[PDB]
Amino acid sequence: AQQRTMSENLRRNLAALEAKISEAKTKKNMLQARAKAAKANAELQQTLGGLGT
Amino acid sequence: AQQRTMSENLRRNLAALEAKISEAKTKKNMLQARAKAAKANAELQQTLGGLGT
Repeated sequence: AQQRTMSENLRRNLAALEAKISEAKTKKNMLQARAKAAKANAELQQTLGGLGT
Repeated sequence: AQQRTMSENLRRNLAALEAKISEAKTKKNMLQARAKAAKANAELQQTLGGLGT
């Protein structure tokens, strides 16, 4: 019975791990694009502002 | 939806950048001619004035 219990616990932990995996999969595709959009906005602001030369 | 939003933002920033590009294009052609007209006026004044020799 306790063997079955440990098996159930490990199954649930596996499910949680896979859920976090899916989270990271969903975050990766768009965070990089947003990072690049931020750099483009920074370039635009640098070209617009008169800060420095 | 947020992906679309970022796309719209980047499009508008592109438009702004191109507008500033057109501004510089319009300024360049005539600022140099005015710079040379100023030098010619300076030469005329130097030949006219009795400052120095």
